[PDB]
Amino acid sequence: MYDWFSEMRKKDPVYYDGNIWQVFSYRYTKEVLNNFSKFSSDLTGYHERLEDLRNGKIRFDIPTRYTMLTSDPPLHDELRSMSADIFSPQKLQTLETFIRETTRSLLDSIDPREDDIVKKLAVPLPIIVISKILGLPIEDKEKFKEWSDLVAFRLGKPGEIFELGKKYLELIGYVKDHLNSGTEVVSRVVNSNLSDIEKLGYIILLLIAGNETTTNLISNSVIDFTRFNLWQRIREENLYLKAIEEALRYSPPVMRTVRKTKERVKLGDQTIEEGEYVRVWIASANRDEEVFHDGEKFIPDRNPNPHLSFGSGIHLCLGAPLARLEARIAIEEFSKRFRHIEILDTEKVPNEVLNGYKRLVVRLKSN
Ligand SMILES: Clc1ccc(-c2cnc[nH]2)cc1
Repeated sequence: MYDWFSEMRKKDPVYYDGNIWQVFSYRYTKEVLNNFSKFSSDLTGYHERLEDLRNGKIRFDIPTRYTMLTSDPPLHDELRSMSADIFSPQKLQTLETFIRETTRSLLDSIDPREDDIVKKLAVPLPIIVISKILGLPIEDKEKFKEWSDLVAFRLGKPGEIFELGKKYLELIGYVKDHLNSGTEVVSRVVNSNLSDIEKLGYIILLLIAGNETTTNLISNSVIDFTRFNLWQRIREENLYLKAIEEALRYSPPVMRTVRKTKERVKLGDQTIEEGEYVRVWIASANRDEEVFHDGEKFIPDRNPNPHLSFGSGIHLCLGAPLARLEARIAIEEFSKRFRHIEILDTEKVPNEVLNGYKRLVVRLKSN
C-alpha cells in the first residue's frame, strides 16, 4: 500500500479512475476535510430525510445511517453538541484511575508463555470503558465483541459502516432495552427531540463504533514499538505521548474517509464535478514529505506531528481524547509490566478501511 501512496503522491495526488476521485497528498486531504460546505458528509440522505424522521412519515430505516458522522452543519453541530463535553479531555481525566485498574486487571489474565494480546487486552479494554462511560452494562461479553465486529466499510452503501443482519437487530434490541438505565449522555439523547431512529443511531454510534478502531490503535502500537525496537527508549525517555501519536500517524486505524461534492469544485489542477465521491487517503497524507520529514521513518518523538488519523475540521473524531487516553494507559502499563517481547504470529484485519490485527500472539517475560 504505502509505496503506491508514495507513487500517487508524486504523479497524481488527486486522481480520477473513471468512477470516483482519490486524494493522496496532505494539502488536498486536509483541504477536503475542512471544506464541509463543498465536500459533504451527508451520504445517507440524512438532511433530506430529517423532517420525515421527526414527524414520523418515515417509520422504518437503518438507525446508523442517521448520525453526526453522516451530516453537515447545522444538523451535525446540533447532534454533536449533545455529547461533546463528555468526550473532552477535561471531563475524561476523571476516568484515568478506572482505565488503569481495568488495564492492569486485563494484563493479569495474560499468559506470558504465549498469549493473544488482541483477545486479552486490546479488544476488551475499549469495550469495558465505553460501557462505563455510557452506563450500558456488558451483559454478554461475546455479543459485545460481535457487535463491535459489525463495524466495516460497506461497498457500495457509501455512508454506511455497519453490517446488518440478525446480530445488528440484536444490538438494536439491546439498546432499546437499556435506554432508560444509561448515564447522563444517554439521557440527553433519549430526552431530545430526535426521532427514535436517530436516538438508536446515536447511542449505537457511541457504544460500538469506536471499539475496533481503538483496539487497532493499541495493537498497532505494540507492533510498531516491537518491530522498530523502541520499547526501552520510549520507556526511558518517557515518549508515550509522542510515540502514540507517531503510531497514529504511521499506522492509522482508519485508512481513509470519503465525501460527496455539493457543487463543481477545484482541487489542485483537477476539476471535480458535483455529486462525485471523493476518497481521501488519510494514511497517505500522513506520510507526505512536504509535512513530515523522513515521512517513511517511525520517529518515536516526532515533532511536529499534525497527522490526520482522527480527521480534520468539524468531524474531527469525537473519541480522539478517549482513544489517546486508553492507548496511553494501555501502553504505559504494558511497557512497565513486561521487559521482553517476541512476536510469534499475526493475523491482520483483512479489509480496506480498518487497519489492525485480529490476532497478535506474543511471548513476554514476566517482570
Ligand atoms: Cl469503516 C469505519 C470508519 C470509521 C470508523 C470510526 C471512526 N471513529 C470511530 N469509528 C469506523 C469504521
